[PDB]
Amino acid sequence: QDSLSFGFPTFPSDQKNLIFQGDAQIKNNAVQLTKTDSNGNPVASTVGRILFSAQVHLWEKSSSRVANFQSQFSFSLKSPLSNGADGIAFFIAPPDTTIPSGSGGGLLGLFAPGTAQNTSANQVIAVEFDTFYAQDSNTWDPNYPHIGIDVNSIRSVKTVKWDRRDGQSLNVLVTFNPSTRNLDVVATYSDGTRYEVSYEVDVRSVLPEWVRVGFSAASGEQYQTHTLESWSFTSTLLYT
Amino acid sequence: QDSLSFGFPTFPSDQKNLIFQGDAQIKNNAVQLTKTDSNGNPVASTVGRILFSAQVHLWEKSSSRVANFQSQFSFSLKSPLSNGADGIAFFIAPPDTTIPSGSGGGLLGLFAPGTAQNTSANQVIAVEFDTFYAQDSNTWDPNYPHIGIDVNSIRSVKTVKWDRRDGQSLNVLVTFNPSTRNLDVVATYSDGTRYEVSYEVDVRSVLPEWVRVGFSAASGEQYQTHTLESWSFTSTLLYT
Ligand SMILES: CO[C@H]1O[C@H](CO)[C@@H](O)[C@H](O[C@H]2O[C@H](CO)[C@@H](O)[C@H](O)[C@@H]2O)[C@@H]1O
Ligand SMILES: OC[C@H]1O[C@H](O)[C@@H](O)[C@@H](O)[C@@H]1O
Ligand SMILES: [Ca+2]
Ligand SMILES: [Ca+2]
Ligand SMILES: [Mn+2]
Ligand SMILES: [Mn+2]
Repeated sequence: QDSLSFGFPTFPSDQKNLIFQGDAQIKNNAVQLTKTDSNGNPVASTVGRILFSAQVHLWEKSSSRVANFQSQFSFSLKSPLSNGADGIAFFIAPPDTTIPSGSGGGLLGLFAPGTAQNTSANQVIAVEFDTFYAQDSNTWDPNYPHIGIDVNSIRSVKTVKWDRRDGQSLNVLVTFNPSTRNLDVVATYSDGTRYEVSYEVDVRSVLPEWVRVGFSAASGEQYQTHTLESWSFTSTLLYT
Repeated sequence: QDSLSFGFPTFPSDQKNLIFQGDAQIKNNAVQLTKTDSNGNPVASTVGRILFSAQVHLWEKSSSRVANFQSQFSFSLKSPLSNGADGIAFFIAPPDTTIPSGSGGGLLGLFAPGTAQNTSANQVIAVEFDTFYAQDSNTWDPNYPHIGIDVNSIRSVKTVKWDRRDGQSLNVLVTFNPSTRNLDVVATYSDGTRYEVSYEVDVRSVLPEWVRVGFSAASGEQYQTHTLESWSFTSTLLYT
C-alpha cells in the first residue's frame, strides 16, 4: 500500500499484529519491553522489542517516491535505583530484523558488540532515549542523559541533553519530511518541558524499500522498566 | 490497534502485505483474481482471493466497542462471452480463512457446496457482484445480474438489480456504522449510474473479534477477468 496508519491508544493483552522479541510482553494495557519480576519490579540483563507485523513501504525506486512518516508515542521509565539503564528506542529496520547476539545493555538491543559503531555493517535508524552513559561501558555516549538520532551506529549522529524523570510519561513526536529530508524529534513532559533534535538524512541510502517499525529497550547491570503506553503511526508515499 | 488504515491507489507487482490464495496475482498494476492466459484472456475453472495481512479488530467484547469501517474500491470485468461468470466479492472472514474445497463457480470461492446455504456452518459477510444466474445451477439467485449482501450463506439476505458493463470500472463504497448497525453499499459507473443497497446486521453475532478483509472471485464453465484496480480501507473501534 502507498499509505498505512495504525493506532494503539492502549495495549490490551489481545494482540494479533505485534511481533514480540526477547522479553517484551503486554502487562496492564501497556507493553513492558524489559523483564520485570512478580511484584512488577525491573530486573537486570534483559532485552525486549516489538515490531508491527505489516511492512511499511518507505520508498519506491521505480516511482522515485519517498514516504513521509510520523510516529507518536509515549513511555515512562521507573526504577527503585536512581541511575536506571539503559533506555528505550524507536527504530526502523529491514523486515527480518532480530535481536543481535550480545546487543544487551548500552547497545539497546539494536547493535552487535563487534559492529555497533560500523556504519557500513548496519541498516537502522533509531531515536534513542538514553539514560545511562558511564564512559567505561558506553564510551560512545556524551556524559549526560540524552535523546539521540542513530543512523547505522550506536554513536548518535546528533544528540540533545535530556532529563530522566522517574515514573513520568514522555510524549514523543517523530516525523520525517521527504521533501526536506529532515527527521525531527519533539519530546515533552506533561508540564510543558520540551526537547528537540533533528537531522537531515536520505533514508533511501540507508534502508531498503520495505521496512518494519517498532521499539527496543534493554537493561544491563543497571535497570529500569521501559513501559510503552501508546503509539500511532502513519506513512504516505510522496513525490518530492 | 483500535484503528487501522491502508490505501492501494494501484497494485505494483512488489507486494509484501497481501496474502494471495488460489490463482490470484498482480498483473499490470492490478490484481487479477481469476486466472488468465498469456494473452490476458480469462479461462474457465479458476478461483482466487487476496487478504490484507494485518488482522482487523472488528469488535471488542470486554470493551463493548464495535468498529466503524469503510472500504472503497474499483474493479472491472471483461469477457468475449455473452455470459461472463461468476462474479467478484468483498468479504470479511476469520483470520485463518482459506479457499473451501469445491467452492468454485457460483460459490465464488467463499462457500463449500455442502454448507453453502447453512448459515450456522459459516462465518462470513460479503458484498457480491454476481453476473451469472442460470436458474439451473445457481438456483439460489434471482433471475438477473445483481449486487448482493451475503451473511453466512451464498443465498443473499438481500439483492438489487445490477447492470454488468464489460470493461468498465465500477466504483464501490462499503461502510458499516456500529450505531445503526447498518451495512451500506453504494456503487457507481463513471456515467453516474448508481446502485444502492443497505442491511442491518450486528457483526458481533456473526464474526469473531479479529478478522481479515479481502476479495474473492471465481469462474466455472463461463469466465471473465475479475480485475481489482484500487482499494482503500479504514476502521476504528467506537463505543456503542
Ligand atoms: C556497575 O555497572 C557498571 O560498571 C560495570 C563494571 O565496569 C559494567 O560492567 C556495567 O556495564 C553493564 O551495565 C550497563 C548498565 O546497565 C550497560 O550500559 C553495559 O552495556 C553493561 O551491560 C556498568 O557500566
Ligand atoms: O461458471 C458458470 C457456472 O459453471 C458451472 O455450471 C458451475 O461451476 C456453476 O457453479 C457456475 O455458476
Ligand atoms: Ca548509553
Ligand atoms: Ca451467481
Ligand atoms: Mn546514547
Ligand atoms: Mn448471487
